[PDB]
Amino acid sequence: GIGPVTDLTISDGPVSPDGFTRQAILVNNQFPSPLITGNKGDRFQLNVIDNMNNHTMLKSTSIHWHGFFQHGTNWADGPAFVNQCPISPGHSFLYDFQVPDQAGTFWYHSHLSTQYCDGLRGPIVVYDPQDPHKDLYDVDDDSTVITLADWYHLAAKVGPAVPTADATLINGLGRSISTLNADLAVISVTKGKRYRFRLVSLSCDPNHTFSIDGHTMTVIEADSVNLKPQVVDSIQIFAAQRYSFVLNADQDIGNYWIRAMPNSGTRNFDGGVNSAILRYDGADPVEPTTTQTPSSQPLVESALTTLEGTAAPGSPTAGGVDLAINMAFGFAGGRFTINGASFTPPTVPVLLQILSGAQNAQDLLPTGSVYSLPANADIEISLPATAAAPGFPHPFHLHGHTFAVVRSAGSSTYNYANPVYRDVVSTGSPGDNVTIRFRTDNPGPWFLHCHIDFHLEAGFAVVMAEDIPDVAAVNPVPQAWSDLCPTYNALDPNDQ
Ligand SMILES: *[C@@H]1O[C@H](CO)[C@@H](O[C@@H]2O[C@H](CO)[C@@H](O)[C@H](O)[C@H]2NC(C)=O)[C@H](O)[C@H]1NC(C)=O
Ligand SMILES: *[C@@H]1O[C@H](CO)[C@@H](O[C@@H]2O[C@H](CO)[C@@H](O)[C@H](O)[C@H]2NC(C)=O)[C@H](O)[C@H]1NC(C)=O
Ligand SMILES: [Cu+2]
Ligand SMILES: [Cu+2]
Ligand SMILES: [Cu+2]
Ligand SMILES: [Cu+2]
Ligand SMILES: [Cu+2]
Ligand SMILES: [Cu+2]
Ligand SMILES: [Cu+2]
Ligand SMILES: [Cu+2]
Ligand SMILES: [Cu+2]
Ligand SMILES: [Cu+2]
Ligand SMILES: [Cu+2]
Ligand SMILES: [Cu+2]
Ligand SMILES: [Cu+2]
Ligand SMILES: [Cu+2]
Repeated sequence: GIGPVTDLTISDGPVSPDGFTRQAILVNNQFPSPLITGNKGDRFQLNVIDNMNNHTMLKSTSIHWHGFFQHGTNWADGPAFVNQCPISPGHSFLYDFQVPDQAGTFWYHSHLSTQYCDGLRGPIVVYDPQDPHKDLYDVDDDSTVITLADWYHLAAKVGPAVPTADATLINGLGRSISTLNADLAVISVTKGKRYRFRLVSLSCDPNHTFSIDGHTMTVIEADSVNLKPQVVDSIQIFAAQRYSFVLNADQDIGNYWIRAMPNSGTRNFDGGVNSAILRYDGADPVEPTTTQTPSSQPLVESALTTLEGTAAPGSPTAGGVDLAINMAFGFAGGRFTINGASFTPPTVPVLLQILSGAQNAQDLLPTGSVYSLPANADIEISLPATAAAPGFPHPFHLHGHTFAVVRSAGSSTYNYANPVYRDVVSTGSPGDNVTIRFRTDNPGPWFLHCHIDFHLEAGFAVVMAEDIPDVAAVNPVPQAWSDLCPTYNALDPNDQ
């Protein structure tokens, strides 16, 4: 794909991924946003050029490179009012970082308000030249990235505060109930070959239960973390998660429905909604007529494990860490709260507050939403599900880190010995107590938030201000970053 060194010019333009025309955000004149690729170890220099003129979809922008640790480049992480002020329309801003020791499937998306819902979001693959799973597949390239996305006929700031999707897009295409003739995505395979498919959820809200008629899927990666291979016949993937799965194109040459059932909006497949086409070379260019069978080996997160079976940080019992934090979810005044506070973006980005002299979490805004974390410590965070935070299951995402999911949704057990590690986790449903652990090896302020973008917008976030005293020294910032806030703050309000 493009990158690791590339311009990304952001503009507004008409699109019709489901047959319906609407204005959306393009990236290098493309919708959906294009795939960016590099290799493990690469330096990425992604020059984001903000050419948008549409105020309703936000003329300013900021982009987060989801899944990348950004060690020593916290200023490049993307979240507006946490790690930067937005880039202003008519300006450009260079994200320049490296990706030491990561490889897998990632994505990028606007991290200003609900802007990515308007279409600034695309996949990223960082290949590993020594990928330990290479021996399982023959093909892994542009054409094996499979994105899922929600799509709305009304823009993020035009529809309901928490909208319902008119379509599910698979690789940027799909049908709405009003567009049953729209083009479907087609994914081609050749009989006898093995494919590393990289399934990326670009969704702003719904999760999708993904399956392919007549085929199983061997999962080998979760959110950029190599797993032990696990055969499954369906994958519930939440907003912002990734999986690689190997598909062996070992069935009869034909067309087979690829299905992505969301948890809200239209949940059926009538007339080819929520669907795409797996077409073996030599198949007729027509719609599949395959029928779905019940999933009998769904992916189960607590059954996943890392390739090395790496233990969770800290000691194998509850609270065996340096610092344990429970995040009690709630809702009040139409905003989400975590431990009683709703995140509201501060005028001065949290990172800039720290570089300006804020010496502890008590000094940081917004008050009540910022947690201090000590350096080089084992952290445990528990995220108990509650109906008091409406719109569960909420997929929580921690910036700056991968974490061990010691307890998954739908499971009553704790696993300190060999739990899956990942960066987005469903916190599930009342009764669940999803719990995660990570080591504070990455000084900086890092967002922790529900990745349903309408819920983030409603305050469902906190900031982990990790090792505040070393932030400035570990994250020296470039001049162009220092100029972001003065430029943005000089703007007319409707350009912000
Ligand atoms: C900027 O983007 C917005 C949102 O995409 C466009 O909003 C449309 O406005 C018309 C008229 O008010 C409505 O009938 C549409 O439903 C809106 N579209 C969507 C997708 O919400 C707006 O038109 C764009 N501005 C320009 C100049 O094109
Ligand atoms: C989810 O798990 C967390 C962490 O184990 C629980 O919070 C702990 O509960 C015990 C018993 O009340 C206290 O002694 C601890 O001090 C709490 N730990 C922390 C870090 O605050 C939490 O109660 C569980 N919540 C639900 C709803 O099941
Ligand atoms: Cu204008
Ligand atoms: Cu993200
Ligand atoms: Cu992220
Ligand atoms: Cu370091
Ligand atoms: Cu400028
Ligand atoms: Cu907002
Ligand atoms: Cu067509
Ligand atoms: Cu330890
Ligand atoms: Cu310790
Ligand atoms: Cu949520
Ligand atoms: Cu880390
Ligand atoms: Cu680490
Ligand atoms: Cu985020
Ligand atoms: Cu203006």
